[PDB]
Amino acid sequence: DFEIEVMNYSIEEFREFKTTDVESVLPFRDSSTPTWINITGIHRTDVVQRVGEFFGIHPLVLEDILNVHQRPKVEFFENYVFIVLKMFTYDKNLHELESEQVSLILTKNCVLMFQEKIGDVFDPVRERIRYNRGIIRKKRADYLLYSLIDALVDDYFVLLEKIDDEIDVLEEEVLERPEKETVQRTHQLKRNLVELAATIWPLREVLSSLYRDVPPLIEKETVPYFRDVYDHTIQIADTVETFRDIVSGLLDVYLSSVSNKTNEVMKVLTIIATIFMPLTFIAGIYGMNFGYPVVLAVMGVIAVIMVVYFKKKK
Amino acid sequence: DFEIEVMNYSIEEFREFKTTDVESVLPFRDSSTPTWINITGIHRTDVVQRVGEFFGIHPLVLEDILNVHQRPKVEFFENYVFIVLKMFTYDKNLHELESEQVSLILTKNCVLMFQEKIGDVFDPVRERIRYNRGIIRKKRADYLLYSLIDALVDDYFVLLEKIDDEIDVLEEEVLERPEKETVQRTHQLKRNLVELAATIWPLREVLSSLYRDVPPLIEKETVPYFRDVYDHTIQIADTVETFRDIVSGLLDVYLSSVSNKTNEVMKVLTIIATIFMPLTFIAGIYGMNFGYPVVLAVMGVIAVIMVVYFKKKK
Amino acid sequence: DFEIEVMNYSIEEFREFKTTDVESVLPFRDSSTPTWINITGIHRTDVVQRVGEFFGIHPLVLEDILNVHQRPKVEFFENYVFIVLKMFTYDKNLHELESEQVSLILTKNCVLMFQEKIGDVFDPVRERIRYNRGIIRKKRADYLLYSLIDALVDDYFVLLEKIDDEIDVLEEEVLERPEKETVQRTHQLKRNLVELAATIWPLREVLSSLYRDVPPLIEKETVPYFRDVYDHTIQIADTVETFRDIVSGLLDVYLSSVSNKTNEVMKVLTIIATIFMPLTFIAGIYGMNFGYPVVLAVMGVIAVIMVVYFKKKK
Amino acid sequence: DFEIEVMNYSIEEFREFKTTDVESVLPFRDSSTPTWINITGIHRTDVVQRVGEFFGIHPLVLEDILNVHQRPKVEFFENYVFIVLKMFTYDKNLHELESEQVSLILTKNCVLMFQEKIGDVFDPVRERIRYNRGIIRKKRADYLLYSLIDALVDDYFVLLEKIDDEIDVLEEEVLERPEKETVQRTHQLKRNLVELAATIWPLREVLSSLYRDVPPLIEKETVPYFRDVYDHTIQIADTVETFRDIVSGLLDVYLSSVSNKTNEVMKVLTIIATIFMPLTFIAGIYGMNFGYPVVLAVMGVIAVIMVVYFKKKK
Amino acid sequence: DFEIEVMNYSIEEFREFKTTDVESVLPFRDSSTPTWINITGIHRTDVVQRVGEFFGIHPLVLEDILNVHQRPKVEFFENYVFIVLKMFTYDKNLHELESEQVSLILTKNCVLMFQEKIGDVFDPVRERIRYNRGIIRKKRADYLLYSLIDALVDDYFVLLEKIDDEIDVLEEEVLERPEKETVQRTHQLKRNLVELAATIWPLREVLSSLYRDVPPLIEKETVPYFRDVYDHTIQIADTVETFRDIVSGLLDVYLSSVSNKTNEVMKVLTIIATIFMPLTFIAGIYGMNFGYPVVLAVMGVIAVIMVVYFKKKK
Ligand SMILES: [Mg+2]
Ligand SMILES: [Mg+2]
Ligand SMILES: [Mg+2]
Ligand SMILES: [Mg+2]
Ligand SMILES: [Mg+2]
Ligand SMILES: [Mg+2]
Ligand SMILES: [Mg+2]
Ligand SMILES: [Mg+2]
Ligand SMILES: [Mg+2]
Ligand SMILES: [Mg+2]
Ligand SMILES: [Mg+2]
Ligand SMILES: [Mg+2]
Ligand SMILES: [Mg+2]
Ligand SMILES: [Mg+2]
Repeated sequence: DFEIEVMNYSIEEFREFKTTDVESVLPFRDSSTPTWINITGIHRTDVVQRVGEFFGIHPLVLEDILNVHQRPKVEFFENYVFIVLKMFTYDKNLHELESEQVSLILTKNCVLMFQEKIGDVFDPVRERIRYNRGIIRKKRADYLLYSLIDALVDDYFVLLEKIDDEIDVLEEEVLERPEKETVQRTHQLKRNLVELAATIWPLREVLSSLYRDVPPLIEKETVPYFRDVYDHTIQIADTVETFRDIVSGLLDVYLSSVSNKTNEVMKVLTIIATIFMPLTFIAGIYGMNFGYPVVLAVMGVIAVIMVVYFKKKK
Repeated sequence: DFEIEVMNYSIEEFREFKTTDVESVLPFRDSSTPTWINITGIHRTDVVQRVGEFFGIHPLVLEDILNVHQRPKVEFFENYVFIVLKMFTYDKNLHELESEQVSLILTKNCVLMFQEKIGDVFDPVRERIRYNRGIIRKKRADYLLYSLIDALVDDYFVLLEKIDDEIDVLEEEVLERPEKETVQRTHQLKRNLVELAATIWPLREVLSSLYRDVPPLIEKETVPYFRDVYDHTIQIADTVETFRDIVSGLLDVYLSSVSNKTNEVMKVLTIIATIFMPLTFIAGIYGMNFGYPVVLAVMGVIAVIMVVYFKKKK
Repeated sequence: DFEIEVMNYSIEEFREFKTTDVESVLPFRDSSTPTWINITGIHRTDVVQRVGEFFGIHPLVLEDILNVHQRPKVEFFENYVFIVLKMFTYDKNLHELESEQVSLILTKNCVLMFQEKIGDVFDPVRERIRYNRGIIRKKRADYLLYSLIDALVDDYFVLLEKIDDEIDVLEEEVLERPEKETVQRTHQLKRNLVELAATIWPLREVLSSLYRDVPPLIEKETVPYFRDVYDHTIQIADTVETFRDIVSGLLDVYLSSVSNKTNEVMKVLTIIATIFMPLTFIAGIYGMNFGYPVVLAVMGVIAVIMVVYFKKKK
Repeated sequence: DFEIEVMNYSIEEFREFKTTDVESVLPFRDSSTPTWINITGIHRTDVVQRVGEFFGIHPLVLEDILNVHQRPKVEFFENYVFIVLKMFTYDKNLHELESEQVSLILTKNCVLMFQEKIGDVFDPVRERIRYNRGIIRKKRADYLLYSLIDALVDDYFVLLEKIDDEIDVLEEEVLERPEKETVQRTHQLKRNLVELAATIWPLREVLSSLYRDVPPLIEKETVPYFRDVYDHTIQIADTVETFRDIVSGLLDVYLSSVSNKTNEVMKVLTIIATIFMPLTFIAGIYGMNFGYPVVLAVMGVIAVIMVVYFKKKK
Repeated sequence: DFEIEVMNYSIEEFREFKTTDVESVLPFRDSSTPTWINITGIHRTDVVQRVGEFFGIHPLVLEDILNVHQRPKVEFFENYVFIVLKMFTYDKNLHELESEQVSLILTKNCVLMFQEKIGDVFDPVRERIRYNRGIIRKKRADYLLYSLIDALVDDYFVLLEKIDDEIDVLEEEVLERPEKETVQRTHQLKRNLVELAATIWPLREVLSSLYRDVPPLIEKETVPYFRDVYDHTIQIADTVETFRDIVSGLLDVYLSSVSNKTNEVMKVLTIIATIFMPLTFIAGIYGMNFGYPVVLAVMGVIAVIMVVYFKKKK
């Protein structure tokens, strides 16, 4: 896929368009009114290059934009702030989660964006812009980021939800469903949970590090805003920790459950054994080729003497 | 529910009413005598919105009062100090804990509050101002906050008291009651203890950060008072950690109990089968179609060669 | 119980008595020769109240002396240093430890103590004053504290010694005595260790904080003395963490020992069954109602094709 | 093996050769153009001895170059910098990893290297120089180090990829392949990870030390280059953790898949027993020597009373 | 035992002798040429007392050298530097490790030592002095210290080596030797590892603390030396952890290997049981007392309908 979307807006108005030409966005560098140049489809490296070059982005900072397998970070430069993030997509049921990586380059009045596939969680932001809702138009571009970012971080809540409600189910399946591939299901969660954890802890650190310093900040306007996002990014990485703490000691339940049922089966076998082994032994004697109720009575009394004795076991 | 209580008190005198009108409590802003404007029922967004606009509160902070799914935190501002706390209910028997979110805003001589349902642990703190008991009237309106806060933390101790006695019992249940749902009951405790853990450790931080700084403090009057509640907050978060440390290694005690019971049955089975196998074999042989006490003697001896050989196993 | 002992002493002299009157001790506030006012029995809150009120002790601080369920701490004030400490009693056999809380208040030339029950580990110290042994009399009253403390921390060694020698035994019980109430006897330990380890880790911190600061110290006379009690305090809390780590991987030994014994039983069943199923089957067909050493030969022969085959398994 | 290979180059041009002679490289100490003196074969302690003494290197450092069983480290000196590193080789299938130590000495315009065997992951670096690709020729000799180092670190990624893929398979081996030597295949991995873990966490520290300090650096040319390696270095020593954390809880699946299967076996064995045990006993009673379908029906009716009762277990 | 040894040496010469007299060593105090007054046999408390007093040592400091049950530490004083350490003796095979305590006091030109039994790991040090090997004579008496310590620390490598190889074996013993007291052999390993890990971590800090400060150091002569001991000291403390991480999750393996084998046994027992229970039932029916190849055919066919059905289990 490949599609470039821009949303230049001022305090008063805006336009939007989805051109697939490269050059038709460059002039916006000098635009003194907040623009949002979203470059969906990063597979075309020729485009990032040209843009990179124009805006005065470093060559390595570009490369990072291209290399998806990277830990989220926040780089501070002389001209532009560069952040990378990774939003997720849990395939509910098909227990497995997938990870697109989005890169953000803030410069003057331009929030430059780089997605690798169409679709995101930024719909809410563009439209609040679209039909002027909330305080987005009123404020500058450095805010705009701290809107996109708010948007991304929000998404993780959804997942958590999904996961809580996953846990809730995959808890029940140990307690009272000792079956086969519950086990495998469990281990798919921890896996999922670890994988996640080390993408929030570093993302947490981004909004952590984006808080301490900040050059184009508009101090008491954009800052105390994203404190309330940094705050989110905490809870996220707090919650996770909770999950990875309950999930951790779950398999153990399963085992207790199972090694407890094994007790039951074993027990019945033993009890059946213990009465008809001897009773079939007596009657074995009396197939020897070398009072009929006398033997049955004694048998039938022994088969009691047992079932009694088995009231310390039941 | 919705019921707005107010306790304006000076060094000599106080009143107390229950009006459901939003307006009839605003003029206490400039009342220079310690007020306590309790707002029960945070479902009514319109009333917080009004009182928040009037007291000068930030918009994002109000949002947080309304959003119950948030960690405990304390926010220091130019005019007011904002605090977010959680108080718990443990339903004994039905092993499960429930959580309501109290928020507090101290501004001049107004300890402004926000509960989401009727009923709370602040009964004694309002009663101690009622029949003038202790030093609550005598001291200012920022002290009032550190009377409520003490009440909320003092409740937590009750929860620990319920849980200790719980564990007490639910431990016996592993040692001397190896049954079925003991398993799940225990996992319900860890669950509950993690859930807790993540709600004191932050609350503990509240009273820890509420220590280091503080602008309306009255240094050596109210600060060395809550040092005593920040202390309480520690102990809590230490006790919780003791529990989650004893509860942790409990399933392994059950497992053991049961992977030992397995053995017993497993054992008895084998002695039975081990003896009445061959005896039911010898007495099998002698059902062939192709000294009676010779065979019985030789049977009745082997079954003793076995019993004695089985004094390495008993 | 109630019994207030005192021991004032100078470089030259001392007395000792066991009055049970409250005021007969108050005049020792201004005594410029080291005085040790022991208040055994904290149940008489009135007694505490008076003394406290007299010596100028803060109200909350008095509460702490009466409230036994607290983490050991060292409070620094303008006039007096206030410590809270706990000392234990391990009932050998009945595997269960008990806790009494000692509170200490150092002021000018008064070390003001608070025990709840008669009988302590302070018997050597008063004796060392009694029969002027060592450098006690010689030195001041702040040193006196660091002679009680030492004695408190030195008892803990006794405990560790007990528990070492308790572990040792309860370790053998796993390896070479895989029985029943080993399991519970073990959990009792981790229980007792956690309990403990959350009482030293804090007590450590007291001597750690009593090191970094200190107003009545006599720098190079008392400070480098209790370095070598803060030293001990580290060791104890180092030793405890040793125990809580060995013990930690203990139950897991048991399970393996049992899950291995099960194997033996399981295995012996199978050899038995695996021969005397078919030999009773053979001998089962030859009871059919529709060369005697020919069948005994082929029976006896398979009964070795078996035992031979079972020389991969033994 | 033994084969010393050098690469002196300037902004304009370069040469390469592979002399076995020790002396034909020493004159490059004063070659003002960047020289790369690769010494493959550190077994010849004489060759090392010589080149060391000439370059004014300390003795102890040399030893380290000859000692392979050492943690990677960086040692800063007045004249030169010294680094020790280790690269790895994973034998797929034969689950085991082998470790050659590489050591580096930067001085003026001399990157001095020490391989213990022929073959390395530096093929590209020499190649990029060879066909003047990228910015290698252009920049100084201190930059050259931070090209070797990169290629080495980059190697590690390949390992991680190998293992990820390994994990992915050996994970399926517990889920859906509960066999025998998966057990040992698992541990091995833990074994191999730790071994790794503890060679990255220090190698990570090297590039962490190499970043804070640095005397020959060319500040804003080389220093911000290797940050992006330092970076890598983080990611790796992060990812490792991921793995180590997943694998950790893996054997607990297997165990669970096992204790579950035994249960099936245990069950089958029980129900065959629980029905034919009695039926044969009846048909035992009627082999006594002291309406035919009467018995068969009562048998066959019983055999149904079982199978139905055993619809609670299937 | 008891045998005081001394080795005063200078840039040029030395003597050695093994007096049993306490005084014959005192005069060295003032010797301006490095002396090493090794006092083996600390059971004679009278000796230590005397010399302690003569050198000007503190009384508590002496006690420490007389109390062997103590953590390694580095006390810095006005005149002297005091250090305590421990050296070990792993009884190979008799899986258990023994711990003697060495005590060191550096003062001017007097490295004063305190062993409790004959034999140690300082042999190499004394002789490098004996037959002027290396830079031991050349340098001062401080340096002497950082030669002994080098020697002691160098012993730990032996231990590790002895343990690394112990693990290698006591690992196999799980995979491929599921016997009995292998179990206990691995708990003895953990046991031993923790015992160890609690005396390096502190021995590590001592060379950490000996690094940060140091008064008689000879800055760029003896300091940079022991940097390469502290170094060693870290690796030691590093590898130990590696071990106490492999050995940790080993018992697990053994569990999985035996809960696997319990599966086979269980299995076999089952198949044998699941054919000859009904076949012996058939032939049970035909021992009733109320086409010979007809029954044999139908029995035999079943006994293949089975064997085929059990191609899902093998
Ligand atoms: Mg990059
Ligand atoms: Mg939001
Ligand atoms: Mg939930
Ligand atoms: Mg918020
Ligand atoms: Mg209270
Ligand atoms: Mg088991
Ligand atoms: Mg208190
Ligand atoms: Mg002592
Ligand atoms: Mg000491
Ligand atoms: Mg376990
Ligand atoms: Mg070295
Ligand atoms: Mg690269
Ligand atoms: Mg018959
Ligand atoms: Mg050496």
